Amino acid sequence: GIRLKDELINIKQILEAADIMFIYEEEKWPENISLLNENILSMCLKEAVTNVVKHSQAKTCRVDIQQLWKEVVITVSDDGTFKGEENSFSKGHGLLGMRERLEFANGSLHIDTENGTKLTMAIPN
Ligand SMILES: Nc1ncnc2c1ncn2[C@@H]1O[C@H](COP(=O)(O)OP(=O)(O)OP(=O)(O)O)[C@@H](O)[C@H]1O
Ligand SMILES: [Mg+2]
Repeated sequence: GIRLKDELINIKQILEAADIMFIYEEEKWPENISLLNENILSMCLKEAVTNVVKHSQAKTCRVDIQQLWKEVVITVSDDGTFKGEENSFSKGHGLLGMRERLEFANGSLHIDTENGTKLTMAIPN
């Protein structure tokens, strides 16, 4: 029930309070996304950033939110170190939670944990 523009403000506050530099510049903002898919993305954006704050030990977090072809794509990257096991998608927790909720919406969640942690989340639009 959170607009994505409002969630952006929440994550700026959370990252600043955690002494993590937030890097965001508006580019290709979605011109129309369903209120459902927008709200799913707000929830996933919040969780991606909760994870940065709780686990990463990052000094920087970069967020991109772009309409690309038939998807809205959100990427959240940080320059800390990934703390999870080889398979970090477990029942009852946010990575698998976000992936399952996105996939139900015919979207996707990918993760790269080489240079810190980067989450790419996409949903139809
Ligand atoms: N940005 C990150 N940086 C470092 N480690 C991370 C990051 N995101 C996730 N992890 C690791 O992946 C694990 C699983 O993440 P997940 O969000 O599924 O669970 P959680 O945050 O521990 O619990 P919950 O999401 O239920 O509050 C984390 O416990 C942590 O070890
Ligand atoms: Mg989590």
